[PDB]
Amino acid sequence: KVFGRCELAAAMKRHGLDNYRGYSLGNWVCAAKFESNFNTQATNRNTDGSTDYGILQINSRWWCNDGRTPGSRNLCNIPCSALLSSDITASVNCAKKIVSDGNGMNAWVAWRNRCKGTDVQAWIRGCRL
Ligand SMILES: [Cl-]
Ligand SMILES: [Cl-]
Ligand code: NA
Repeated sequence: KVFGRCELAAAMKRHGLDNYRGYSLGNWVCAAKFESNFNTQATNRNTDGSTDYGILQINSRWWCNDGRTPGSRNLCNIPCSALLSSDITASVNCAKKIVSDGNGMNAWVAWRNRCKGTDVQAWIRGCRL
């Protein structure tokens, strides 16, 4: 599913991401925009053989099992395919674990390089929330 901007903001808010660990909703929308272009089905393979999955590009070395990342962990206890669903629940629940792991949203490279320090409230402007 490719979400619209305000549709994704509303879904993220319903699932408790607004101000989660102190990160306002626009941070999460901005991260999704630049990680996946709001597409739940996005995948990207990394040099180390891991793959990033879904709207928040969650990585198989640590967070989910894809059967093809040797020596990896599955700290979200899910198959990586669950992160591609039109229902964002599994991605949000896993992202809550990631953002709690010590480095905050810096775990998402696109957030660090393209959202951090910018006017992220712009990403929720005009939305009925
Ligand atoms: Cl957009
Ligand atoms: Cl933080
Ligand atoms: Na894994």
